[PDB]
Amino acid sequence: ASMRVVKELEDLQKKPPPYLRNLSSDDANVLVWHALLLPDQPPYHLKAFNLRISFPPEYPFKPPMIKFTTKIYHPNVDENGQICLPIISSENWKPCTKTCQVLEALNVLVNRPNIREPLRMDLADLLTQNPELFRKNAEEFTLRFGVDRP
Repeated sequence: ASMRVVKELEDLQKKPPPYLRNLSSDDANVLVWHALLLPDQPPYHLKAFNLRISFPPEYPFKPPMIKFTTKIYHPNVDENGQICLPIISSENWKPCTKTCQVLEALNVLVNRPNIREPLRMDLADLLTQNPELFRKNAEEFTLRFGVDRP
């Protein structure tokens, strides 16, 4: 798995997408990566958010795991930074899927909230019922906990 992952990481580090910065593996574990996500959706565009990508031994035959380590106020990220990213679902996971697609899809998850299957139902309700109050809450939380935007 390490060999495939290093090839993937190497390609991503040389051709990074604009919304991913500082892509790097863990000191001695090439199966854990760290990166900053730079979302464009207001008010998330003000900061960046660190994520941890963990690759299983069986990769690419089992999906990677992704969580945020930076606190984020979002209906589709829980308070421990877990997400339900459809593309890496054990159900949807296909061994042809590359991590560049997975990160692109994560970028989508953050930029386009899905109020239909949220991890934080009260935030989804708020986002729908009073989007301005949601934006105020999210902005405050973003400015408080977000990582400085590269």
